[PDB]
Amino acid sequence: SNMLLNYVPVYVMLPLGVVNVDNVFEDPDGLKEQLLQLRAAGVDGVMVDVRWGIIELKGPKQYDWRAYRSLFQLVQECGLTLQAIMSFHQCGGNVGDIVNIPIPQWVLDIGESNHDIFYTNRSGTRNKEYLTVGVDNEPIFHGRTAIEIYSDYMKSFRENMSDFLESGLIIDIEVGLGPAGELRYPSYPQSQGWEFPGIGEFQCYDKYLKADFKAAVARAGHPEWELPDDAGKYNDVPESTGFFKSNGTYVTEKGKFFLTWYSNKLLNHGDQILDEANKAFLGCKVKLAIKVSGIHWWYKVENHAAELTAGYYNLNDRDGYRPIARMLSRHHAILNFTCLEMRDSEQPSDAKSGPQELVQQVLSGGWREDIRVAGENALPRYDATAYNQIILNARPQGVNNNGPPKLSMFGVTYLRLSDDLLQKSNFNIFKKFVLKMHADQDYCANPQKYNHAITPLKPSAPKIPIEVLLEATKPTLPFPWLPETDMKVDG
Repeated sequence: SNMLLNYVPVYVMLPLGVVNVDNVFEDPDGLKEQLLQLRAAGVDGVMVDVRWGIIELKGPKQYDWRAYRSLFQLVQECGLTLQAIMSFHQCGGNVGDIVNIPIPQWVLDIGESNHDIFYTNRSGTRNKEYLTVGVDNEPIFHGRTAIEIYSDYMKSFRENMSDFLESGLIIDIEVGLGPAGELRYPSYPQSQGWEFPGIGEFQCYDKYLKADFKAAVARAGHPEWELPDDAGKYNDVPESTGFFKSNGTYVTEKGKFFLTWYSNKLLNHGDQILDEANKAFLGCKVKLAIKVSGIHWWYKVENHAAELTAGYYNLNDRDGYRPIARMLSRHHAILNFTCLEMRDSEQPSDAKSGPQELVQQVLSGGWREDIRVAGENALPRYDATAYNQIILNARPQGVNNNGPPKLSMFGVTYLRLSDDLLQKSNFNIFKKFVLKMHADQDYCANPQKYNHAITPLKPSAPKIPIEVLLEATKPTLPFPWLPETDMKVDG
């Protein structure tokens, strides 16, 4: 019985490029300084993207883990733990982007001969940042399927990093399941002209997905059903489209079928890849996790358009997140969310943005399914208002004086370590943030003290059929949220 049980761990994301495109750890001295400053603040750990485009660049199964081993070594020396992301997606590539790392060139070479390995929009544009879920089990990559690539990659990682895993440095494995490493479709690509708060576009037009859907509708008794042709374009508003307008196609039988099939692909995609993750890190003292995208625009209108095109079939009469949480259950994985710092009043009224409500829904759905939920801030913020909102979401019902809190997130990762953050005035408030997150307790080196002891990863539990998974779509009332935290940074 002690306040320490209200302790929520805080991690800081490392900047991009720590390890460059040439697989070189370019600035150990500069990073060490920064890591030590993070120690002065009592930060628990850091998060780093382990880029597939950097590691398996040479060719199939030709991995080079040295640079990352050096990075891990430095982190361990500075006394911090680490969350490793298996990033099977592109980095940068947009005008102005400094850190640009596409997926392996040998995979792109295959893409030149088979354009359908990339997510595709209705106009036929190919998004080269990730491999379409449609080729998860297609053995077209020099004999391997997309999932086998991800599987061998994670297996190589565990073996070559066996020492860091056994010494307790690497404490979390976040499996990237799509663009930006999120489990979703690239519905709002900056490269194709999208601009907030556009509804975005469906990305199921590649030959593979377009064939599965057609077989699906045929089995449903409607062979003639086609992929959406009235959903408009990236920057449209819901009401201007035949698909999302009131009494539009989205509440139609065919529309509902399509949306169900569309969102279903994401559930199977994540479930199958997580199967490989459990096998790869079996026995290791590490937790598994995935990242869910926070599509807060249009959440306040009945059609939830942005979410739908992203692949989250979430409406006011259909929960599109609780099923994801349920799917994570058998893998004992953490649902890592975002938008933890946003307040509705900060978004433009024309965006119908409901980040606060989205967070409350996702988190409640996770706790309802009895899985752990973690999260990050969506955008760089250095003010007390952002921190207090994060702290609120961390322990939505406040702290329990002599016992664990009624509700609490498993941990939060702060967006990007940067010169701005380390700036004295900004770092001063950030430090108050860590203190409150830690419930006024000093940094605690042994997670066991606040009930975060990590045990050997167990095999994933029996597969759960899609019907049982979809039972979670039943709407539920969210847990009650406090209007403001009881533990705010005095600022």
